[PDB]
Amino acid sequence: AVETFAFQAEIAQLMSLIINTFYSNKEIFLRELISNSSDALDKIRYESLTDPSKLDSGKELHINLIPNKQDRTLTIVDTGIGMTKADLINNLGTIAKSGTKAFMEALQAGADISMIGQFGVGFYSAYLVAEKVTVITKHNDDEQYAWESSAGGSFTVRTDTGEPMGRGTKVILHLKEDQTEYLEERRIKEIVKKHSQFIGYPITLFVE
Repeated sequence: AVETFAFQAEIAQLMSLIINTFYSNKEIFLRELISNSSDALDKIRYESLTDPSKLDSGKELHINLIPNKQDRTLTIVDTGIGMTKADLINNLGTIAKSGTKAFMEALQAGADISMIGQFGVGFYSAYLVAEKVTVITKHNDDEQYAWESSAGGSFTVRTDTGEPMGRGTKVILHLKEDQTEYLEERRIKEIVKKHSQFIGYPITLFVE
């Protein structure tokens, strides 16, 4: 059973701007997704300080980076708080309508696409390098779900019957043909060292 939904007009506008604007500094997508993982890990840690049973679904707090050259995918995994079905449908837990309005006004005044995170819509920078994005998630108060979109004005939501994850979020990037540099070990290492040096959780880069 697969459900199909339309994006709000303002969010479809944000996605078109990211895909069509000429902008060479594409590497910032990785910094934005790692920042979202760190924020989700802080939320489950705070809840555990007053209720230890919040960690019954897994005690380890970390971030894993998994490249696969055969499938042409880059996966970002975390053991954070996760998202409910309602959170996924409501723009992946963001205030995306007001965020998009502020971002567009800043660009007209002199700002650039690298400043996207200051407007709380950093997730959508994934479309600088990916043709399709799949999001697998599990929250302590709901079941495991899968969100998916290739842009074009719509997204899908279904119950996930695949491998259970315990608690957290998994972002799967199906890369564009001319963006395979983001699967090379030396390139990933360089980006993590430059932009993510003050993240307070272990970041493990897997080998092929």
